[PDB]
Amino acid sequence: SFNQVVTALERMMTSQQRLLSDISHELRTPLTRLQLGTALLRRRSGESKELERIETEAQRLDSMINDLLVMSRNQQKNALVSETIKANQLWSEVLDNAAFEAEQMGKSLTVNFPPGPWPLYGNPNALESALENIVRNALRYSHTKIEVGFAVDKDGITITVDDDGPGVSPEDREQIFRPFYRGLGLAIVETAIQQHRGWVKAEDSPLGGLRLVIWLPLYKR
Amino acid sequence: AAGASFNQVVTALERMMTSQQRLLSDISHELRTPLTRLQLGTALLRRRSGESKELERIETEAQRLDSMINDLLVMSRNQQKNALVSETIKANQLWSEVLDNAAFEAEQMGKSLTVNFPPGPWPLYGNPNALESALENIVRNALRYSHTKIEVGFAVDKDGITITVDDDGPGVSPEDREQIFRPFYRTDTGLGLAIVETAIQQHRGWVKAEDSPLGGLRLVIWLPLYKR
Ligand SMILES: Nc1ncnc2c1ncn2[C@@H]1O[C@H](COP(=O)(O)OP(=O)(O)O)[C@@H](O)[C@H]1O
Repeated sequence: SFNQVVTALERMMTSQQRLLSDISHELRTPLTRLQLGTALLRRRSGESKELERIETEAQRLDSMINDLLVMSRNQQKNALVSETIKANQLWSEVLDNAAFEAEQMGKSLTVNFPPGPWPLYGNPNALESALENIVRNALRYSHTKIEVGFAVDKDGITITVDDDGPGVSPEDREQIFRPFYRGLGLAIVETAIQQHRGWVKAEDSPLGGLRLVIWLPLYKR
Repeated sequence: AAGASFNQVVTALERMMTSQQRLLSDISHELRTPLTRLQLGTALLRRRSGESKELERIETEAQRLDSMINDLLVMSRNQQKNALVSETIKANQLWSEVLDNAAFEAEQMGKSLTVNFPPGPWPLYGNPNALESALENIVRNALRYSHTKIEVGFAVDKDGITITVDDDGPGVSPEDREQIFRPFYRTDTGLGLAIVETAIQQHRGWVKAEDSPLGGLRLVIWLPLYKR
């Protein structure tokens, strides 16, 4: 029955993925026809700003569908692949690359309260890229400075990212999380952190901009 | 700790599923952004250059996609809530309520549902919510398209249960029989048989559409029995 349960859980998941790859094939059915259509028009007639725009909007859609497949598969990679990991070990490189990128922009990143050997359970690549996006995003709004701080209590780690940028109005605070924001978006992070039983909140930064608060629970055996 | 390690994995996959629920509804919301840009692009090209077989085709493929995005946005809301648990279950317990609500809905429409061959205490292993909503959609369908009557029949052998749903409605042409199972497919949301086909194939069973002796469409669900 251990095998029976394993085989059952595999089929729950493979069927979810089948349904998704079948929706994407059905969305691509007219999309490929559209792309074949522009291709024939491009050869028959000339190239134009309009035809260029139609062709790039077609790619933009196919890319989104392609992200939907991958990001779905990755959420499975994330639930099945997980381990006990220390706060300082996990995000040290993240903060080091980020410190260098600020130095290049002429800006200054400061880790006032550094992470310690604090137990976390979960996908390391997921949590690595979670803070990485918040930190890349804080390098955008910020005029000159960014500040990262780590806190720990009996319940969990609290990561706080602050910028001296323009920030966000009280109304827009709750509505700062949706994808394809033009890192990628900020809803990837919300999903990623809620996947690890944590939460994310946006606030007024004492620096003048926006304060991003990531909370994750500590790992207890 | 033998089952404590299972709960933890189940809870993880539960959170994994609800995160894939969100991701889908968010992609679908974002898909109308480039589509409108594409439609304003063809519109300007129609104005600049002339009208052509190509431009006509691109414009109709854009509509076809828009429709799908709408269907995807509706079947983003009302997601398949609280699934993922497989268990041993008896056929009669499983679909009793399904057939009872369905018998009442027919009575309201002035139509008549008949369970000629009822389900028995037959062993099944799998997600109950998945199998309940599988037949539920097939009967939802058969209630809508039928003119006056619907017939449900259960059969069992050493290999498995065979559920047959028949309606006196218009039915489907020989060509569209397999096509009605595809996502967004409609003969004229189209995600009904898409979901049923997945739910059955998941339980290593099968679904087929045929000519009904009642005059409409015959839907055949075959599931295997659970052996201890
Ligand atoms: N009982 C039926 N009789 C005739 N046509 C049917 C029947 N059931 C389904 N169809 C056709 O197959 C299509 C696909 O079915 P389905 O996936 O369940 O979509 P929907 O959610 O609109 O019912 C329907 O839109 C309809 O054209």
